[PDB]
Amino acid sequence: MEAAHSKSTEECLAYFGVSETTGLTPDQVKRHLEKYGHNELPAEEGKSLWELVIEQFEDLLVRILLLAACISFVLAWFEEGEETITAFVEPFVILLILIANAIVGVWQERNAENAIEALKEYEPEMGKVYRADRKSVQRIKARDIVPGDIVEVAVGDKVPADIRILSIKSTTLRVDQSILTGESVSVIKHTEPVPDPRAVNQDKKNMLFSGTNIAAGKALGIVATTGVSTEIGKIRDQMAATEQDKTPLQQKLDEFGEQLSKVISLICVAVWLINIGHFNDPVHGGSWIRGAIYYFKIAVALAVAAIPEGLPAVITTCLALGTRRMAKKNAIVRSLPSVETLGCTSVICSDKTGTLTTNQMSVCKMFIIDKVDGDFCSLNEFSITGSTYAPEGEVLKNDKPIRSGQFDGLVELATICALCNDSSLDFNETKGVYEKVGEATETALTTLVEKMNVFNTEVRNLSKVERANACNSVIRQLMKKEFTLEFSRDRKSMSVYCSPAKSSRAAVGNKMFVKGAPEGVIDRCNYVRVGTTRVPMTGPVKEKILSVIKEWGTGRDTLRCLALATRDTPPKREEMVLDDSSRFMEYETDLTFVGVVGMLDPPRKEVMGSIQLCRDAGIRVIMITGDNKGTAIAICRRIGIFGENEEVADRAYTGREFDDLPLAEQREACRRACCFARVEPSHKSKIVEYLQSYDEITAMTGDGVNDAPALKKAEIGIAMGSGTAVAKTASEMVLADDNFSTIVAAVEEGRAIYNNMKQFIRYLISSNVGEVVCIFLTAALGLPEALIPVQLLWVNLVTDGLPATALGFNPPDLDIMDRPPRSPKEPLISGWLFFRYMAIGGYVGAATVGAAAWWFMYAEDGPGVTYHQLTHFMQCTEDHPHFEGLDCEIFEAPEPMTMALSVLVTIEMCNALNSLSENQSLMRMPPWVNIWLLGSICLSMSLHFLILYVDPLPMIFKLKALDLTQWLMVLKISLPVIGLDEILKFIARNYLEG
Ligand SMILES: C/C=C(/C)C(=O)O[C@H]1C(C)=C2[C@H]([C@@H]1OC(=O)CCCCCCC)[C@@](C)(OC(C)=O)C[C@H](OC(=O)CCC)[C@@]1(O)[C@H]2OC(=O)[C@@]1(C)O
Ligand SMILES: Nc1ncnc2c1ncn2[C@@H]1O[C@H](COP(=O)(O)OP(=O)(O)CP(=O)(O)O)[C@@H](O)[C@H]1O
Ligand SMILES: [Mg+2]
Ligand SMILES: [Mg+2]
Ligand code: NA
Repeated sequence: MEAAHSKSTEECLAYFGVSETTGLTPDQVKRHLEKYGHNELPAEEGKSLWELVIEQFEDLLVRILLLAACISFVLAWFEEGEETITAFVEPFVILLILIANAIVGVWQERNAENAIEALKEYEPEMGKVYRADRKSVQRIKARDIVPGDIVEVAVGDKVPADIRILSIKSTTLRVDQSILTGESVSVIKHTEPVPDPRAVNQDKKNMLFSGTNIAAGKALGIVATTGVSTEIGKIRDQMAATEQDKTPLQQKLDEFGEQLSKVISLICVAVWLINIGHFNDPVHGGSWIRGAIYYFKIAVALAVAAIPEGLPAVITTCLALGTRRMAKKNAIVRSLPSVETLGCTSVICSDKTGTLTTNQMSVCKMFIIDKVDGDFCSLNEFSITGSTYAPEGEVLKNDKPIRSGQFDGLVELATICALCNDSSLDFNETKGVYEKVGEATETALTTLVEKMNVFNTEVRNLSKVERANACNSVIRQLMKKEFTLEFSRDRKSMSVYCSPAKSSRAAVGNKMFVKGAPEGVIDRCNYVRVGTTRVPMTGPVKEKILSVIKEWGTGRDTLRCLALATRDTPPKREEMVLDDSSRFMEYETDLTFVGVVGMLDPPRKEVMGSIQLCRDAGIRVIMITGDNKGTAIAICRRIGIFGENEEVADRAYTGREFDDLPLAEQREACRRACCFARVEPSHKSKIVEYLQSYDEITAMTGDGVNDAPALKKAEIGIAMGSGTAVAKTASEMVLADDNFSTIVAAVEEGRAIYNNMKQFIRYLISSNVGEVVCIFLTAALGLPEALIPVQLLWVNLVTDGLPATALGFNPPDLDIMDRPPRSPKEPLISGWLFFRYMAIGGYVGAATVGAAAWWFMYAEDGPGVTYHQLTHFMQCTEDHPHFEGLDCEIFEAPEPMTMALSVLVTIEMCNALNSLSENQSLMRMPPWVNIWLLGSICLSMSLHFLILYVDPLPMIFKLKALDLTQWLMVLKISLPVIGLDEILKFIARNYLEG
């Protein structure tokens, strides 16, 4: 029964055919259980370790790699010779990476919470109901409760389902609904029907929401909905339907996969089309089998050189490091892939209270009526000092300190602030600061009465824990608070019924002290107070009060204004029903206006600046606030969102105004608006949706489960540190300090991290290109394999891994925040850069093949057989080309390979330097610009020698030490790469910029 809040109490019982006294009969329970199912959200989809491991092999690249582990395996088997010490190494190395890859992948899934599963923290195990099969109450499992049965909840209980309250047994019922309505103050529940069938949860004052807590009292009610039909259930379904896309990088990396896999196959075909010359050879002769192994062998190499095996780990390493660095700035990122997307932030939708502002309320102006005499009218405007909650400050008129007591209006003004309040101050012996007890708004009032001290009550003698609520006490001792009519959004005011203290059996003197939003309260005033006297509210004077209020709330003061008033002749105690909030407004009629107080919720001292960085970064900032439209714009102009005098007609909307617009015009509004006030539950989510239709990477804030859907949907959901765990688990980032500026700071870090990743990413893929040139060259030509798998793998995981990781620390640019947000569709490599890496690759393809073929031609220590046509044969099934001399295994000489491997390695340490900057020569930006790079290149070489002299290794890698002569040829072929890049960089600077 979704609409239970709008139905009468008798209507719900009638609807479910149940009696309040007996409860449901076992037949009903059974029948209802089958119609509505159990009261619980569906279980998470169980993903098994097996399935969690099989997924690790879904990526195109880890599949190609696996395939190569097979070909390599098979070959390692059906191979000639007897060296099994290095034979099965190639396949086992590949497999190990595929294993560590799985282990890591699976490891992440074990420890990784999900928002949906976090909601279940709010469903209790048990609940208490009354069923026709037993007189007494019986506590059962929440899972077994059903729509229709009578339930009982008491203070401490966690509501097991969405319940329509039938009767409140205690005196009053208070509920902690924080997780659902964001209301941190417990709210009072009634049993009268709430008329609007379309009322939002906050106004359903006759409902208990599953997952909430009974703050105080005891009540009986009928279950309206259960499971996924509850408020928290509907939130669970919205989240499950929300699908977060893959980050721009992940997508680029995915497209790279398909293509790399598509190129690897075309290079194979090619190597085949270049060896078609074998179809013109006699069937007899030639060791075919020793030719098939050659193709496959290079195929494996083809793949191993094409796949940047170490990239994923570098990215991760760099991301962990940035993350730890962002934490230092209070920005807690939960998803490493989010650091990127965060830098792309196009829009930032932020809540005002506690994020843009401090939520440290302080009254700083107040006014009463000075006198009324016909058309003439004068008010008494005042000012207060002290922005804290501490009773340290003072009232001043025309800037001159006065004593409140000398004015009567202020005595009463102060009475109202003290009595019509549920808040109090408390001095922390520890922090030595006065804390607030209750709503920030009411505490500001409490703080005000202490400063005013209408009765001059000497308090300087009193301690600090006493100074706290001194003047208040004085006022409480004067009037007796008989009861209070809670605040409610419909009437936007609250009041307390009071009777004098020192008074015997009397039927006169009772008063009501009303406080609330000015327009509503002032409208219910038929009288204005002047000191101690009273006269009829006149059109004019009502304008005077209203204009000042408009000035304080709409003007630069951006003050939250409150009208204070009294009902001199309130109704008789017995003539009031303190059960139907709906009658509270009438009770607060025929009032007497006493004055206004305007408090300030100050903007964080860093937001103005952060708002400016956003404008500089081309990032739009949208404010979402509970304030009315006028004050919301005023605050927006104040913190810089809007210009002091710019037109914002169609750039700020209220929830109501927004709903009235047709879908088409709502979408349009969302591209222009920077201010949303009085926004509905479904709005944050709709705004995100509209923003995404314009392809903007959105950042949205929130803290309760009710914000969870929106947070999940926004590219970057931002949760408050002080918010719920659900909001946190549903978000990409958590603000440890709740501060808006912490967001902007995180965005810049996000831009700097990616610029670096772009460098080490292009660096790594750049080599993989060269490696694949060498393999294709050393094949289409038919030369001895220049480089082999086990070697390449070391270069891509260790040799090139270090420089890459160091690259992640390149200093960031200065105008990092003077540039607009990066387009997600922006490729990492294209245009001239593509050509640059095209050439560089062709170069590394030669520099390797050459240094290998060099040692087989013009090299001393090696077959100085120049032009000996290594091409001619690798069969030696003839030995004819070489008359005298029995030796055909020097083709496998490890000396040349070392030349290729040292060339690669050397060039990559060089290319790592060509990476410090995309287009700046090493002239303007020297290698020492990143000391971590240098130190990293020093470590990569010390590791190169490590595998050259430490016996166990040189064999495994098929390597041998080099001559100081040869090492020079390595340099004479590597070091030039830098000049090559410099020419290319140069060409891009002064011949393609503009
Ligand atoms: C990794 C190694 C190699 C050799 C590879 O196949 O890279 C290609 C490839 C798949 C792309 C290319 C390589 O393309 C070529 O070399 C063109 C064909 C001629 C090959 C002849 C070989 C003898 C990248 C690497 O290189 C250069 C130097 O042009 C740049 C870029 O890559 C990126 O932007 C990186 C994405 C994370 C991609 O065009 C990319 O495809 C895409 O979808 C992109 C957008 O991704
Ligand atoms: N305890 C209280 N007593 C009387 N009036 C109050 C009040 N708290 C707020 N008001 C008045 O009611 C109007 C606001 O309604 P509400 O209190 O729900 O909004 P808000 O400004 O507190 C944001 P949120 O609803 O998100 O907490 C305020 O602008 C103020 O004038
Ligand atoms: Mg409020
Ligand atoms: Mg919230
Ligand atoms: Na999200």
